[PDB]
Amino acid sequence: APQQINDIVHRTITPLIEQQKIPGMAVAVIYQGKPYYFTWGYADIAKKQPVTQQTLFELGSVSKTFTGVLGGDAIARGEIKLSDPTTKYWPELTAKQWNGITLLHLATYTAGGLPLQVPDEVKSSSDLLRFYQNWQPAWAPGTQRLYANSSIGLFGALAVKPSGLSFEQAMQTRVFQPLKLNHTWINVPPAEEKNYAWGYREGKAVHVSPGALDAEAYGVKSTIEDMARWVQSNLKPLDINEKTLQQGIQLAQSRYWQTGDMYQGLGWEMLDWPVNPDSIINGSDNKIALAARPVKAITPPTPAVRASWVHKTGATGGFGSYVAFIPEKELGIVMLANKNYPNPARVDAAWQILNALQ
Ligand SMILES: O=C(O)c1cccs1
Ligand SMILES: O=C(O)c1cccs1
Ligand SMILES: O=C(O)c1cccs1
Ligand SMILES: O=C(O)c1cccs1
Ligand SMILES: O=C(O)c1cccs1
Ligand SMILES: O=C(O)c1cccs1
Repeated sequence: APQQINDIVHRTITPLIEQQKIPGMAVAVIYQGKPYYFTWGYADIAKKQPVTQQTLFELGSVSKTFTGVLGGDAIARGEIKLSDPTTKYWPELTAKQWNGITLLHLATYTAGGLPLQVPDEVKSSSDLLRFYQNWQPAWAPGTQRLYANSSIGLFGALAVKPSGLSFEQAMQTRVFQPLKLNHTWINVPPAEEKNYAWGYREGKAVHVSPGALDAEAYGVKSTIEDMARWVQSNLKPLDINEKTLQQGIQLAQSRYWQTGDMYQGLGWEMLDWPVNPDSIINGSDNKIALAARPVKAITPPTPAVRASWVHKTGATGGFGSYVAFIPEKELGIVMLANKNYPNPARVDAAWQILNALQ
């Protein structure tokens, strides 16, 4: 690799791993259409398996970027519209609070205060109807952003209905296959368990538990190589041969709402480049708190802006993830770790790395 990339990465991540006590980590720097990969430590501490470029990490909420792009692809295929009422795709959702609630609202956490998690007690389709029917919004739709797996989760399940496919089958055939993401899974197959890192929470090996709408919200597992290939796809969507996917990518990085310096996409979140990293490390958008934030409608949404810092953070109980990229500079980073560690620390490291290379 270029020494500059070697040097800044090792100098940023090595202290990070020490301070946060991360068992294993994988990083990709994507620069001018080329990836550069770094690994540290252990996928499996007990079996002394090292992190490699084929190690699978749980992405957590970075999964939502796939969901965003899959939904944007369904839009480009003419199957759904973000302006459509939720009840168009789920007519059994007859409770009156759902009047005015669109697929845009679900996709961007603006439905009016959908809760962070689908409850664990929700298992069947009947349970899921019951849960959504019985939810009472705090706010009118399109007024406040509150981050929620139950919001974008439902968006993901409804977006694929007209296709005829299960979410998993739609994602595989429409996003993973076309982009050649061959080591990216919603369900890790027995053949790949050898590559699947354990997460560590309080020093215990853990994997993400099954739950309603897990695939759509936090359930994707991937390797650093496939994740770099994902960053490259989102950095240069016009290089993509499949027209509805290329368009779906652009729809996912479009700006639908503003709060402070952040713009809400479909899965992806954006700031204007150059960025002052204080809001995303120290201030209102550092993700420490679950934050109800009034939003300004971007009417109509701004098409994907090249001069953006585009990012998404994710966690499961055992894992911490981060992806950020600047299409203008043809520059991106993926950071995958098998311990959940504070988001500000993730963003601080990413910023130091990309600010130095840009
Ligand atoms: O105005 C409305 O639709 C609402 C106010 C509070 C919950 S929904
Ligand atoms: O796998 C590949 O060719 C690439 C991943 C990121 C940029 S190019
Ligand atoms: O985007 C947000 O507000 C959050 C992501 C994770 C916790 S809060
Ligand atoms: O800049 C503005 O007017 C607003 C940001 C968030 C709600 S309104
Ligand atoms: O090339 C472009 O216009 C873009 C790449 C990513 C968002 S817009
Ligand atoms: O089991 C886990 O780690 C999680 C379940 C839902 C979000 S993370």
